[PDB]
Amino acid sequence: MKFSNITIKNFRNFEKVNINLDNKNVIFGMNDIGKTNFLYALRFLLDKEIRKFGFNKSDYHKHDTSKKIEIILTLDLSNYEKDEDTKKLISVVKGARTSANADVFYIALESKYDDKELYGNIILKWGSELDNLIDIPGRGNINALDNVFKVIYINPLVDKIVIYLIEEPEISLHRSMQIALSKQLFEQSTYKYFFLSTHSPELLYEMDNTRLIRVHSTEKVVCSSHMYNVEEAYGSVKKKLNKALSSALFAERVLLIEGPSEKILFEKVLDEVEPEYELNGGFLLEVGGTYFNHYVCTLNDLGITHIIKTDNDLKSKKGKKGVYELLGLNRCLNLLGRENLDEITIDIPEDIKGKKKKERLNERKKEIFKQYKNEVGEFLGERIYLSEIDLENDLYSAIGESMKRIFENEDPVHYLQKSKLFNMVELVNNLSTKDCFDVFEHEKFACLKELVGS
Amino acid sequence: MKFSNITIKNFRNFEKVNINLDNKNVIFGMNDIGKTNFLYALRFLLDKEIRKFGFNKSDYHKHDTSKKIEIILTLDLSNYEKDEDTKKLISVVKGARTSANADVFYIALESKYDDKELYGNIILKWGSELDNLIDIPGRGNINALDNVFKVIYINPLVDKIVIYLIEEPEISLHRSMQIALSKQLFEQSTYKYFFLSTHSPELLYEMDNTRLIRVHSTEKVVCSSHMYNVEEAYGSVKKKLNKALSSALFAERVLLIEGPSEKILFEKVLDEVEPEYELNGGFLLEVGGTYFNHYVCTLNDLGITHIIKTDNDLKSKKGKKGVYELLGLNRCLNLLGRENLDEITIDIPEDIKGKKKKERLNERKKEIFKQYKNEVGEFLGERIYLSEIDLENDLYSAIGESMKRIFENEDPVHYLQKSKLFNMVELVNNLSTKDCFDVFEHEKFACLKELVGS
Amino acid sequence: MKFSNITIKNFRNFEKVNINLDNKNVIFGMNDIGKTNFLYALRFLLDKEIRKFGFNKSDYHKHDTSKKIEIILTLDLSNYEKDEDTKKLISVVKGARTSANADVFYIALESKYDDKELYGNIILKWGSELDNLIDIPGRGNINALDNVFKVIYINPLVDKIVIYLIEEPEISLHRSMQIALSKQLFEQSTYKYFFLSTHSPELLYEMDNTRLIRVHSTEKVVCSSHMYNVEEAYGSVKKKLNKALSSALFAERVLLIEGPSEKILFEKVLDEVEPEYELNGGFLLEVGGTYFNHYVCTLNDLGITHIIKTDNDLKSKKGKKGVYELLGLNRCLNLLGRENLDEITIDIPEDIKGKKKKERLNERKKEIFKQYKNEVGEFLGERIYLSEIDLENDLYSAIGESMKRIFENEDPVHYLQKSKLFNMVELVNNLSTKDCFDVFEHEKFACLKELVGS
Amino acid sequence: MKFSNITIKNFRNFEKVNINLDNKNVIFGMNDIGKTNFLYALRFLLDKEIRKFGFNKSDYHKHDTSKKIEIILTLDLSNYEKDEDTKKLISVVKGARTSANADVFYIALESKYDDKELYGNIILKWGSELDNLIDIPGRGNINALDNVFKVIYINPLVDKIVIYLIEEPEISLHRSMQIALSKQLFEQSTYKYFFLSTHSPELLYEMDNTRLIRVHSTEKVVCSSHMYNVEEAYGSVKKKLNKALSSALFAERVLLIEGPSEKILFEKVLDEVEPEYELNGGFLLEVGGTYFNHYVCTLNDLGITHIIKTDNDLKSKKGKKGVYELLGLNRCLNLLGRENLDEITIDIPEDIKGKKKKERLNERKKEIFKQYKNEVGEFLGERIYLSEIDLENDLYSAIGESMKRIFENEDPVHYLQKSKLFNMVELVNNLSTKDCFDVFEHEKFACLKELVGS
Repeated sequence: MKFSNITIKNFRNFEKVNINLDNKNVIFGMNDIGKTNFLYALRFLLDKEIRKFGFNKSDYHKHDTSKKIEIILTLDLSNYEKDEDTKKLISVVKGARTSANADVFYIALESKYDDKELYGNIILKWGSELDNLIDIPGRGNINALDNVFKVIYINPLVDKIVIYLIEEPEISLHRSMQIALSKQLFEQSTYKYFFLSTHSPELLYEMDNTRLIRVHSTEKVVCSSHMYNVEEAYGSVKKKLNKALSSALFAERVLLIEGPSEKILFEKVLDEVEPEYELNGGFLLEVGGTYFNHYVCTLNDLGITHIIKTDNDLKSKKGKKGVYELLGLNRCLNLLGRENLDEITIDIPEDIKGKKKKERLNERKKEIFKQYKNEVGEFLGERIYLSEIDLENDLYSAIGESMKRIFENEDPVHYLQKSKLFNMVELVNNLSTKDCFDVFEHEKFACLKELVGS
Repeated sequence: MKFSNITIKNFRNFEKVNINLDNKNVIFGMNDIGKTNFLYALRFLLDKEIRKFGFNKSDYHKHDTSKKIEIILTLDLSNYEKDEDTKKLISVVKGARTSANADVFYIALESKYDDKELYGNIILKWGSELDNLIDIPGRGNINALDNVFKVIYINPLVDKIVIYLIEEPEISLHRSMQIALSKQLFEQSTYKYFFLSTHSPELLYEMDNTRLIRVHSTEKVVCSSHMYNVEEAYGSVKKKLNKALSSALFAERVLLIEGPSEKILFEKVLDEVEPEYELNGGFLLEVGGTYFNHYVCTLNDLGITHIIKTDNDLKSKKGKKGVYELLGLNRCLNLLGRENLDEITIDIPEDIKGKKKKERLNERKKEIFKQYKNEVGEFLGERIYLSEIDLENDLYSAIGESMKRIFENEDPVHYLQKSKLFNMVELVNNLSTKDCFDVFEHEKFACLKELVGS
Repeated sequence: MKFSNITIKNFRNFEKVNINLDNKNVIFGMNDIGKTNFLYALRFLLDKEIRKFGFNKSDYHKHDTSKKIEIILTLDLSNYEKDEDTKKLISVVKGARTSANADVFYIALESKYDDKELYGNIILKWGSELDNLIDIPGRGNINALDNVFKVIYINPLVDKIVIYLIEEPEISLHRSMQIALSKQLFEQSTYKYFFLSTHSPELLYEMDNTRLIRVHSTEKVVCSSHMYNVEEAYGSVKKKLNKALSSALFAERVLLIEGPSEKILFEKVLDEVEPEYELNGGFLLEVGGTYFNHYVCTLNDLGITHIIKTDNDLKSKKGKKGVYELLGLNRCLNLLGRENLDEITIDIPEDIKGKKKKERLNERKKEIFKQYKNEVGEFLGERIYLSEIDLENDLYSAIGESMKRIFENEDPVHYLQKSKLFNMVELVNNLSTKDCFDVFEHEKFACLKELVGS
Repeated sequence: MKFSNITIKNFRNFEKVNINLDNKNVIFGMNDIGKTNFLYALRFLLDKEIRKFGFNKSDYHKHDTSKKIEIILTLDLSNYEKDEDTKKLISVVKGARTSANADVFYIALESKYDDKELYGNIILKWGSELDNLIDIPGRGNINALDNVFKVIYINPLVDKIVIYLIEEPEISLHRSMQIALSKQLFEQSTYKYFFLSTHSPELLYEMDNTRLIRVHSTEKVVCSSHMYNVEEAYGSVKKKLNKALSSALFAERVLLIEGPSEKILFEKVLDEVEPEYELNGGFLLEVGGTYFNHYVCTLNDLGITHIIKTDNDLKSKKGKKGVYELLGLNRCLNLLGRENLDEITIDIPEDIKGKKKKERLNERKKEIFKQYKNEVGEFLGERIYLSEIDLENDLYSAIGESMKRIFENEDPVHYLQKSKLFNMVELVNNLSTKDCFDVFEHEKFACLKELVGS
């Protein structure tokens, strides 16, 4: 009914590897040698045209031909009654099922080297316990395992359960057709069990209810796995979420921002300081009007460094007047595992408006920041950075001398707020190298120093 | 010194094709046969390891084995004294240069079929005029053309000028390394002459001073070419321009927007109306705070349908108070080839502020719109759409009944203005199929009827 | 210890074939396809690098994919205590040996088709009886049969018993190398079990103690076998016998003569009548001073037509004077399975000599011939022809009119008798087409009419 | 009209090789590398599909890439008016014929290395003199030479003049079909120009009017050639002449005998002395009733050692009585280039007959031998051996002690004469090793010590 785990011992570059699985699996990384071995590992266990030729000297670990090779596959058998496929793996097998309440099933493969003839044999056994495993009946060249499974292999560079193995279906396909392939794989019910390997981010636009395996750049002994499943909510904005995350899954360091105003400034600063930041990992990700939980959990389970920078903000509850909600603190606290805060009510006379209103709100926000220093201390530990009022004010504290030479006028922080995009473009046009060097080193913009590396 | 043109007559699927070129050339599209044929055609003229083997029956047009196969290459010879490479193509050639003031040079290739032996000979001829072409001297198996050029071929599926040919350098490369390859090709001087074929948009992140050739989906007889050159005024925003345009170059129809507020709404509307829009062409492009000339010229020269929807706007000139400029109207006139309009000065008493100020500005904008009916009528012809105030007011005229059931409050158009992102997310969460179909059919949103198709 | 028989049922072009064998076997004939299939038949039974791949549609009979394929090999197990290899085939097997006093052993191979998967399975079984055959134990990919035998394949165009299979070892070898190879195979003890296929007669110059298999030109249903073993009496003339018979084994019709005088005449007559007699089978073989048993038995066991023509002769027993022995008559009788006749004593006065003695001997020979008409008539039935005196007399009775025009003189038969080679050369020089046609039709030379054809 | 010679310089293993030729040529020997190179040498000069690819480092001599490669072919042009092929080679070429009375034509090929590009160019040049050679006109990829000749290559291991090149047509052919191929090659007029390479003696069963080329076992610098053309006076013994020389052409040491009586003795003697006499060359050849000139000239031109042993003999002239001729002495004098001797007349009374007649003739032969000692002295220099009476008498002088222990009786030399074959086969049976060692060393049998080697 469902795959559960796979254990590989002493096979090529695998020393002792334990990987969790599910019905739909997607593997990626920067190894390109372990990815092509993870599929031969599965083919030597469930395929016939490749098991006839036994192991050779190279197929072991680093040419130490005195150790065993074990491969074990674990399957969960719970729907004893309503499952259509559980009957087939309970009718062909009739003696390894000691009890009618086993709920687990195993398949194993062992190999021991024969020095005299330069040949390594393959022996297959299954059972329902780790201690009592019995051999597969079968006469001639056909085992009893081949009567249950059928394996199909797809590679463009050249009444049974069907298992698909696709390798790199993007060699000579246009960008449009990759989306069609993704839709077919992840939506229609033609495919149920498969494993997939890819280097392009256009195959993962409709990913849902699957498992993701990431391979680190180091020795193959490390592989990480996570279960991806979107919620019932966040269902009206699924396309944007997947389009944002599909490219960040291929990185090593990712920074989360709010809007396109910060993208221009950060791109200019990085270009002036060091231009080769996207070659050595690195990425900039836009979140928008959504909480950070979905990105953070997915990135943390796969060992991806994550950096978050945000600003304090206030919203007015609909209907009621004079009552405000703390959104910036709530979004940062919801990630550490805590509860929302009570609303704060503030009073402003009707006559006061404009900059007088803005300064009152800024003073209130500064007081709120003053009250919760201990929380900010714990926020900064887990790569969460919070500003006092906004980004523009922190910018004014680093390049303020050069701010009053382009806009002239007065109070340039107020001048930017009128139009965020055009005036930021004007500001970035008229900036020297010294200004970017000064921005890159100030404390309030420390987050960038963690994107480039230690 | 510089390539200028290439003419192909009766070679495979080419009937009569005339393509402009330059030193750096990039070819792309959806017709995969035509690109391979183009690069083979370029090899029967400058490489000896492929010209030994003459033409066969298939190498002609649709097996009409009675027509000539002619290929002519055109080169411009202007730097008669300063170029270090013109001397080489004036030293080896000594008779075709009738006058020391030619400024143009040709290379030609002709072939006629020999029925008796089933073979097609290849005859080579250069000259400096189209009427007087002489034969190339050479004894044995080596021509005089091979003493000037050397051709190098790269394909991962396997004292002289050097010409590089690259075919699909992304078959098994990670995402990071494609950027490094793009940098090396487009910045360093190791490569000076090359032709490239690609399907991935990450190779075109540093493109500058090149020619782009697009191949349509129809018969190969159609191919379009354009010269890409970024100005010195749009510097420091180059890295974002290229990342925006590199994906749009692979489409057949593109819509231009302003910010991320419109992306969410349009994605939801399209998802409810018809979910397969990015497969049959289709793309959404973000512009930001920049004029539309750079995108529009590039997209028009290559035969890509372009759609523009923008809103009216005003700005306050720095320093002077009470004077405003017409940015939205101006940005739609530079594209038609006209001059900027004169500033408009308006007066508002100091006491009046807030919503009363906003209604005064809206009345002024409506009055401005009331005087330029002919301009808007001419704008709409070239696929440019203008709204009276902004997108939200246009939205209120179609789904107004459902606006006052989520936010409640009053005058929800003002409510959205407080926070563009969060409130639009809340709006899109609470919407039904009927609401989206009502947006898709209204007149004031006619733009979406051209991105879907005809 | 010794192979005994092999039975093939429904394999390619074999319908029901039963072939006797021995330790050393040599296969030849005109049908190359059958000689190639006869070795795959053994490889599918004793080799594992070819048995992994099961049967296909073609490997059956004429695409009737509903019949069994049975292959049985029979081995004789008698040297229970003296043989050093009977132990290895009595220790590995421990349950199929029902009694310790059994002589024969069997190895069988069966296959039944599986229509659903398009694959035929191979099942192996031995036993010491034809009614009770058990399955061979083995786990994984290794049977118990592979622990006893090892098969080696040799083809220039590319503690266990060893079986060699040699195919066409004369592709690019010189003549002396062929003779050396023949010596190595048939003399030294390095090779003990092998099967050999050949098209050249130089490998068979010292064949001794072997089994010869001949393949007819018709359907494979016919194959003939004979055990070749030379006697100890014919040990001083072994080389000449083998060199004479090694070329005749590749024919379909063979004629036996006495010496080189009977070769020139027959070659001239055949050349004048029809010059294509060696393409369509045919051969002339010289015997000399031996008996005909050795050639006749070997040729008759392999289905080769044999023709014998001889002349009556008398020779004197050493020591005793006046006593003569019947040689030709006894040599013809020894082939039908009878006993030698008694000596005949004749008296001649000392004075009588010269031609008178010759005419007396001729009269005596004529009387001896007249005594045995029934014996001559029984000789003629089994392709044995006997002349009254000699070939010269029959040639005279055929062409005397032309014989008395070259030698002139008188009694030309005597003139031939003085010197045989030179006078026969002179005679054959001066002959016409009419004379040769006259020789070919006379009754006394009927033997030639049987060599050419029916 | 006729090929005449070929000169190869500095090509592979050829240093300076000069070979004569004709229309039909057959090449053989032991050096299997030179035989292939001799046929690639004729394809770089006349074949288009192999000359496109230039020389490499290996195609030179022992990797010394600073010397020229020249190939010249010589063709005789005499039938200026009657030949239907001389017109073609005088019409296509129209400027190299300085005079209409040249009678000789040349074709040449030169090549000089180009170190920079690692390539060797091929330049072609014909002419009717060795001093004035002009270049061959032609534009593109087709020369003027390709309009006259066409080349065909045959190898089973895979209005123009046609040249065939056959390589080893005996790989998988039956013995009967080789004769069929020989008849077509050497009789019918379909083939006129060809070269042939072979290892089997059955292809040369009808050779007439050809050239034979033999390659020695040493370095390729040695190659011998001869013209084979049978006379019209040997036309009735042709089918037998070529069935004995064909096998001898593959040897290095050949001995000539008269009949099978000597074969029986010599085979046993050699078997007892040393059995591996046929691996290291060596062969016995029967001549019969013909002169030795035809064999001796053919074997001498090809550098084959020849040994001749003959016995004295007398014959009676037809018609006349009492007059005798000296056949044996004349057959040895004819080969040294002399004239036949006069007849000798001897008288014998009618009464004397039988053994007395034989002893009178033996005394006469002994006197004749005594007369001509000087001639025998010169005969023995050129490997011609003569005996006084016969082989039997010389045998009696070496093993006489053992002669009178098998036949007993008396005068065993007379006893053998009555029936040579049946008594020699009995003598050979009853002979010990010491008896055979005593024939191999005696002076009268010095011929056997030169066959085995020095």
